[PDB]
Amino acid sequence: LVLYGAPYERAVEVLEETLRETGARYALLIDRKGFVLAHKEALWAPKPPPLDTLATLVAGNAAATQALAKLLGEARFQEEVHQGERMGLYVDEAGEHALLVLVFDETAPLGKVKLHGKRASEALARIAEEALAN
Amino acid sequence: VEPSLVLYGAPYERAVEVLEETLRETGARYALLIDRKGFVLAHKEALWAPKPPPLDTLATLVAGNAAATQALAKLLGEARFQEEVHQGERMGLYVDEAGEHALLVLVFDETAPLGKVKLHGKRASEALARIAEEA
Amino acid sequence: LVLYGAPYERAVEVLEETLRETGARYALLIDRKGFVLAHKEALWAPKPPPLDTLATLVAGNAAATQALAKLLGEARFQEEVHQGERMGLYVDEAGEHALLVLVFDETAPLGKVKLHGKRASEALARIAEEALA
Amino acid sequence: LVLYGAPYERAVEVLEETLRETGARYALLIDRKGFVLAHKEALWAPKPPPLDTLATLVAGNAAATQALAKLLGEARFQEEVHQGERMGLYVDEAGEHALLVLVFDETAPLGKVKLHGKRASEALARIAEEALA
Ligand SMILES: [Mg+2]
Repeated sequence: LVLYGAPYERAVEVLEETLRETGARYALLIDRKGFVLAHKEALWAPKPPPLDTLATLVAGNAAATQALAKLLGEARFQEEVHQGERMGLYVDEAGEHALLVLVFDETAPLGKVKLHGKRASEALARIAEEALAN
Repeated sequence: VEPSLVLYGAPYERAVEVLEETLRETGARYALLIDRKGFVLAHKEALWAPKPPPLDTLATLVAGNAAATQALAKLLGEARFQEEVHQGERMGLYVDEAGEHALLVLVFDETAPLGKVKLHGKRASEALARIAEEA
Repeated sequence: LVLYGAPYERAVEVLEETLRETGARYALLIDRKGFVLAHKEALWAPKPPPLDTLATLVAGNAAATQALAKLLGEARFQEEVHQGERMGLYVDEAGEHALLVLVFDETAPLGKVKLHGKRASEALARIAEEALA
Repeated sequence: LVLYGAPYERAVEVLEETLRETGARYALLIDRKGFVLAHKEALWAPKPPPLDTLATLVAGNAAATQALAKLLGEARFQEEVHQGERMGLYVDEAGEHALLVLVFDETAPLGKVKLHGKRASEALARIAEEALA
């Protein structure tokens, strides 16, 4: 899938809104292979690390954690949170073929990241679905 | 190859007590302390829970994951991720660093409130970090 | 860590010579988070796949294989070779913070890739440590 | 797949012979899921690391390197060699559903490890096929 035109504009709007609601630094919608479909960064945040690099590693992780998921009786993990000392990463499925990625620091309440991140992933899943079908 | 740590005597008992208490406080199914190499140092299961999946395999996979996510961590300016949560439709996994050479692992289902898992899971990892060192 | 001026030139020169002596297609010096410090491609070789993506994947692999390394009594693997039907990949540690990557096909003698690759990594390791000093 | 009866005995013989020919420490036939189908250790070698753990990590690696393989135009890497300061790991596809694993040290010439490792992988592939059939 490749987002362009109206669907792309709609996806970017959701990402922009998600950053405002969550307090996150960077938001991306990527396919499960690591291709960046859309991305937005908070004006207040510093330049992000290379986004294509981030996307590729997130996709790699999505494939890698399936062994753990299957051992627990799940096909795969739909939501994952990775927290460091200063930076955090939130990844949630945006439909069966895409992933919403949020990179955040201490100023983004985790509860808000998850609440609005989950809602954004559903909105993006719908946009991706329609872009794919007609 | 040997673990970065092995529990016996008092240290083991203190660790097991933390694991048992954590299961009660969180509602989780299984609790383990493993070294970053994948060896299980101590493990406890909730009395109500069914037989767990192979714990050695679980520990190995968690250890493999801990190594693998370091590329992402470095990209974000971190040495590594200290806390990680993986959520499926029903089953979830909570992993937190217990000192520099061990990891606390909690496997839970829908009957374990996530807020409780993280709250008591964090307390457990710190307690185990202290035990691991003195051990 | 980023290479500039002379240090960068010396790095590129080493990569160029390594391609010549090994017959490999692409040579890169990357860090553990997938950043490309320097790269060179053989003139005869086709356009390479996205180099930043290649570096990213190699970095991801470098992190992941440490679990296996430790089980075998090693902190990590210093040298790795991945071989497909036609394409191959050689990765060698260039110090503690960099990796030398050589992508090759059937026209590159593996013996030479490993022999000169190892030596090139040592040279690049010095250029790097001297670039941050 | 689960090896038993004659097929299992034949597989074990291949592993034992491979150890004799290579001087490797441990030899294993595992499925791509990480399950150990058969394994043998050199009598002169020290206790091996937990083999089930090793297999699980080798299988994980096999899945992880496919992205790199595909970027280079390969479906996956058929052969891989990881070398540390002293210990080495050789993994080769034994058919479409299994992997031959050899753990060796500086005393086992890599050339012979690869030659007999490849021979063994082909033999084990045929045995696994029959067993399943
Ligand atoms: Mg020379």
